[PDB]
Amino acid sequence: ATLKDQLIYNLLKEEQTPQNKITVVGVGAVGMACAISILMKDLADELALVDVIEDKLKGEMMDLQHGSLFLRTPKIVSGKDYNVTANSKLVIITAGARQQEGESRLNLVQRNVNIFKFIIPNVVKYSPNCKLLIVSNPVDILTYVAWKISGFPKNRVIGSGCNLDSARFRYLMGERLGVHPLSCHGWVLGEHGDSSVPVWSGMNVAGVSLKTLHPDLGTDKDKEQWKEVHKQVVESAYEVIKLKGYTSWAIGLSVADLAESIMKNLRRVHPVSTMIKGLYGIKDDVFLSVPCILGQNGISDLVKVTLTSEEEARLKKSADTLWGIQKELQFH
Amino acid sequence: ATLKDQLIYNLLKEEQTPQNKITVVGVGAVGMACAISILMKDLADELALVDVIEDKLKGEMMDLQHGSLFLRTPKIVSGKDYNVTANSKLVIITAGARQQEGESRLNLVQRNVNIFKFIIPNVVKYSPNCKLLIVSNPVDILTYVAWKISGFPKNRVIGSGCNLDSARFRYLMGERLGVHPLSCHGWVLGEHGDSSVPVWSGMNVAGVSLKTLHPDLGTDKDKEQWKEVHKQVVESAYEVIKLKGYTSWAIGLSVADLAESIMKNLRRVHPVSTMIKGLYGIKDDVFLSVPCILGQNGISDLVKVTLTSEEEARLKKSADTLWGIQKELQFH
Amino acid sequence: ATLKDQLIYNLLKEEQTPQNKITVVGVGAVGMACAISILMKDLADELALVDVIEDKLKGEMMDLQHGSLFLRTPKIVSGKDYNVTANSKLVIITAGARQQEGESRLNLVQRNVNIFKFIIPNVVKYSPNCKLLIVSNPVDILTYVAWKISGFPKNRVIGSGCNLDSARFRYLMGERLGVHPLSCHGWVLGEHGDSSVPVWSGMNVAGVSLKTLHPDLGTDKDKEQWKEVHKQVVESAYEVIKLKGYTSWAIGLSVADLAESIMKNLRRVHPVSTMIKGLYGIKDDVFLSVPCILGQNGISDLVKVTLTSEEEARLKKSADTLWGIQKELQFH
Amino acid sequence: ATLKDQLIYNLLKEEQTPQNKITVVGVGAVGMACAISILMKDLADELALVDVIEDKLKGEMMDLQHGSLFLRTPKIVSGKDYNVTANSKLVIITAGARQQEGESRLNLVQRNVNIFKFIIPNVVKYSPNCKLLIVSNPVDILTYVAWKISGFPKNRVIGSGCNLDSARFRYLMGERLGVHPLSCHGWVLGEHGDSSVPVWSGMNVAGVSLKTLHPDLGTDKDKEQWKEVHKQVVESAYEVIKLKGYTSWAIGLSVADLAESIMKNLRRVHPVSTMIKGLYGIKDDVFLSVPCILGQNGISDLVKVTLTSEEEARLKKSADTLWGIQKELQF
Ligand SMILES: COc1ncc(-c2ccc3c(Nc4cccc(C(=O)O)c4)c(C(N)=O)cnc3c2)c(OC)n1
Ligand SMILES: COc1ncc(-c2ccc3c(Nc4cccc(C(=O)O)c4)c(C(N)=O)cnc3c2)c(OC)n1
Ligand SMILES: COc1ncc(-c2ccc3c(Nc4cccc(C(=O)O)c4)c(C(N)=O)cnc3c2)c(OC)n1
Ligand SMILES: COc1ncc(-c2ccc3c(Nc4cccc(C(=O)O)c4)c(C(N)=O)cnc3c2)c(OC)n1
Repeated sequence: ATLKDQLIYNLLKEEQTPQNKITVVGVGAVGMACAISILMKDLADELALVDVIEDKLKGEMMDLQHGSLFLRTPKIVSGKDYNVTANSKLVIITAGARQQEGESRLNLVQRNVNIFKFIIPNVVKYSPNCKLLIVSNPVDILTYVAWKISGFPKNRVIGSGCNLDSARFRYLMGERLGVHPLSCHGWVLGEHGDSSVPVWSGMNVAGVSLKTLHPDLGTDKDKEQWKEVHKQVVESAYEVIKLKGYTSWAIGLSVADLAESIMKNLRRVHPVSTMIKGLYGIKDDVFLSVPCILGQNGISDLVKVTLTSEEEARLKKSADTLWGIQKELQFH
Repeated sequence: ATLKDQLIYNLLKEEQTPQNKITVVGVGAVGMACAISILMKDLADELALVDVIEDKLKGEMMDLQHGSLFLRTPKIVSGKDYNVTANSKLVIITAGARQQEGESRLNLVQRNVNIFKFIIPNVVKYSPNCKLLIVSNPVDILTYVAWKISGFPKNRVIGSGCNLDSARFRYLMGERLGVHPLSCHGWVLGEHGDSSVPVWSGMNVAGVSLKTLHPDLGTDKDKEQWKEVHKQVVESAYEVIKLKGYTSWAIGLSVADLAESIMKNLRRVHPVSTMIKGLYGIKDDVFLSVPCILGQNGISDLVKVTLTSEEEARLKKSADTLWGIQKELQFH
Repeated sequence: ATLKDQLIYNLLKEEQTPQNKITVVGVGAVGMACAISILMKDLADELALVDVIEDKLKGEMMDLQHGSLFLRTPKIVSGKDYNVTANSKLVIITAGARQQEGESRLNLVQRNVNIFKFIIPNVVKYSPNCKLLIVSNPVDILTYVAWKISGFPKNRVIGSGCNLDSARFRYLMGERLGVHPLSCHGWVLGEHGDSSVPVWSGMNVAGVSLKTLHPDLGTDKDKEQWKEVHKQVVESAYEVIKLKGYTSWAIGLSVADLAESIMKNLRRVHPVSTMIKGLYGIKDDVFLSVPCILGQNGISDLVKVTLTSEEEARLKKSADTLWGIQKELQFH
Repeated sequence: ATLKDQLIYNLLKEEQTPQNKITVVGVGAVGMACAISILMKDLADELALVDVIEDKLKGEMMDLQHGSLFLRTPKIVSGKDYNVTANSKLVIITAGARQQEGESRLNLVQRNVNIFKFIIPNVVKYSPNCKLLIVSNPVDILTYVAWKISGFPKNRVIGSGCNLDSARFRYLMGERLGVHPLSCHGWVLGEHGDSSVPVWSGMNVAGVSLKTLHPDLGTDKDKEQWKEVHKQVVESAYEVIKLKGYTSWAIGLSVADLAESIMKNLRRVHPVSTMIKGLYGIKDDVFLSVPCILGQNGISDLVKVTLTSEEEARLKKSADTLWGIQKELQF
């Protein structure tokens, strides 16, 4: 008569699979910052952690487990073996190759490709109907990589993309205006990183367009040098890395948000990295960031935004550049 | 006018004084875990980070800010100068002195004293009605230190104590019983240490005593070896640290729980560390963990747990030890 | 092409399968009070109302729908037809028979059987895998009813039972002690209503038995008349009804909590009305509240509270009372 | 030795002003949806219910109290005396006259006035530093009336105005588009009710104007009749009423949100009835809804919307109309 029995009468052995599970691949700073942000936005009923640093993984699982009482996520798990990811709704990939000192962009991508050849097939093996959210950098390329390898349909392979840059862009637009980032509205689209496109037209507060009111906005003659708000957005990760080593907190929150729209099927619009062949006179299997309706099927629809002849040509080059790398990868 | 000004008539510029501010001191893992935890329970309208490493500090401020859009906490600030702490409701001290290979228990506490000699009277100079939460270890003794230096009354100086220690005890209880830890109950009391006292008299589910059910519970002849659960409670920071380098996430979640009860005036009972001279035959100015009613003036009352002679001795000895260390500190 | 198709390019034909759908039968005060508290606890990706009063139902639906902007539950639907309930995980029944002055108690019960005859098989026709939460009164009979009619296994039919009663009990207990109900513990078990049993043994704060401490607790010699804390609990429903005409808000929150546990698979222990034929020397086919663990599978296990042969006697006499009514009900 | 004595050692007390206290005047369906909606978004530490029906008041208070276990708002107090409202950071008024079959516009607001000379003075008497949120009934005037009687700075007297109207417009915009309301943007401003102006120019998703993408949007010669959405916005409260009796749920969540902005100092922008003596022609003391930044100081700044001469001149007339009533009042 063990105590667990004396105390509790079981009605029902049954039960196998969980309902709203989320896997986070790789437990870096970014990894865990996603993990804590997801825990505390009560988005999953089971959370799986995967990496290859066996002892680190186990530590992060334990540390989180011990705060269980203060959370409404009842089962947390880890393992170097992907069987623990089984039946995930959403699977977030933060894992990748750490940059070497001399290393070409291609090599870094390729070594990411060779990693993704182990991870992505294992993810889809165990969670064949999952949506894949790629956070790893360079994200617009690695999203492609994980698309190619998974063979998931485009709607189920989503890049963190510019969801964070747009978040920074609004934070900073807010600082200037004395307004909360929620009420400040602006979009950074295209290649995540150095050559992203800050869409000045679609900036506004309460619906009164900044570009209309200030025609010179987003340009060199711009008395108010609003083009420097873009630059802060691009310089951001770097000046934060230079300051503290990495980014983590905002990326975690940014991803948490994305998972929320996916997990609760909210059909909100975020700018994420997605397969924009055909759109904007781009002809290659290339992922770029564009305002997308996220929900339980991942990206169900995407918003055709009006870019200038100018802003269009940016995305073109971003994608020529991208394909220029993408076509030298080795999958077989 | 500017763009700001043709879009936004100003009705009145006004000196805001912050209404529900929370300062966090030290931005190590425990530092930031407490801040990310607090940020996401929306417990404050202004967070202030303070440390001595300006570059690190400032990175963390920005990386927090950069997901301001995802948060309902509109002002985040950081500085090395304690004026950024102005008007805090609750100040949380994670900061301290870093142990030195062969350093002595007491010498370590004295460097802690010196640091608190700077940190504390600055904190009180700029938020003289604040509550102090001491998270920094050795907790029970450093809570005494900040009380003695702050000149605050015993109710506004609070140690993070065994609040976490008990949360672990309940996680573990939970995983053994198959019940959420919200619904498994148990109290780890006394020195947040190896000496921590697992009160078996109290362990219940749904108010059914585990002791009256299986009276070997917590004893050497206990075939279910329930004592191990406590051992595991005691050795967790060690096992986690060994596995991941530090601990953070549980302690952060735990502190935010206290922050909730304090900031939200809840009057829940948590096991924190407070002055308990008088109780359980304790005679000296010592601090230990005892179930406390927490609310907006910190500790208003504290629950009188009944203890077996052995348990009472444990606590007394705990206090004997701690007075032992406290009595060779040097303040002035 | 229309404006919509201009703006938004779609990718996927929305299957539109709903994941965490909840339905509310009856849009009473209680029905909406559940609906609104569920919407505010982000527990569903689709809510469905169903009642016979059509002009009313549509109105409630349209109003909830209008606050859509401040909720994260993207699809709220209503209908005379139970076809809208389809794919519900949880179906919460508030519907029932409005009492008639002079009617026997048996008839009222019977009229309720007679509308569950229409409701329940309509609910299981469209959502064969759902969990039934019965809130309707008398709740322990109508659970037996829904259970018999549904033919669902016992674990997927749950009475609202004495969940609320214990929340009142805890509330009141806290009043006296000066503690939040969260930290005051005590369990009210058996038949929801005049015969419900306060289990004094299990009353505690922090792990300390009030019953041990004050062994008179809840007899009549009790200088503190703690027995009144029960009577206030039973007469609370009546007392509110006399003052505003019904209760809605507390029962609302109480049901949102049951839902949370079920929908999030928390396995927290709630005192809900389940089948207890087998325990407490009951050999009928009766539903009474007992502390149950609540999961995605409904009631998975249940706690075996130790009762004084007195407490047992009431429970047994409740079950006769109840069966003697139940055995007279017409069903086919 | 009481049980308390044996269980709880008691430390010395210090005093205790409540720290984030919200009071709701009027426990009608609107009042109470405001009450529960605030309780669930954990915006207060004290909630005060006040009205004149006193049996009802105490019943609603007990009922909320019994759910205390499921909330983190540890004091709910009610009463017919306005001392229960003391130290309210935010006080939300729903009380007011109820129009009768016979009544005209001008008599109903003169009564609202008289009821307000009882309530408003009493609210300030015990919480002189509150922000009045007027939900009342006929808002853009009663907000004026609270402002005049309280004697408070224009910023601390805020009408719900078209806050709710905009959320209804966003829901509907939402509908046609296949997009959550959070990600749909559009604004209804001015006289809450029949005269509310849907700023077609400002309608968008992801910053792409609809007026620019489909130039007959919201005009009469519109193929997919988008004007109907804004008809529907004025229709809805006056249509649900038809269907259910009153409106509650949406108004509650609307107010709650304004409460969140106020109580946490979000400086989020909200279309609220504020005193726009200075814009659009309006050289008159009137409140109308325009987008405003709600901080902890009430309405701290506002947004100057560019408007079609059609839109300007509707507000202009909204404001003429309102001053035409307001001038005939007396205090
Ligand atoms: C033969 O099967 C097998 N098993 C494991 C791996 C493998 C390689 C790298 C991995 C990986 N990254 C990693 C591992 C080692 C070095 C580096 C680096 O920075 O170069 C990066 C991660 C992660 N968290 O980023 C996670 N899992 C990995 C897994 C692998 O190769 C990709 N192949
Ligand atoms: C009176 O002037 C003055 N000014 C600053 C400090 C001081 C020293 C150490 C501090 C401190 N820790 C710290 C700093 C430097 C060294 C060490 C260590 O133990 O090696 C520890 C922290 C923290 N995050 O732990 C935070 N603030 C500090 C502040 C100080 O220390 C007594 N005194
Ligand atoms: C077989 O066809 C059919 N169709 C509809 C009903 C029926 C009866 C009562 C219902 C019902 N109860 C109800 C409705 C109207 C009046 C009464 C009453 O007791 O006066 C009770 C409710 C509810 N919200 O309580 C909701 N749906 C109902 C539906 C019904 O009941 C036998 N049968
Ligand atoms: C001078 O003493 C005094 N005492 C009480 C009131 C008074 C009047 C109207 C009130 C008031 N309105 C009200 C009360 C009764 C009837 C009506 C109506 O128009 O039918 C309107 C409300 C509310 N819930 O709307 C709440 N409190 C009130 C309180 C009052 O105002 C005239 N004056």
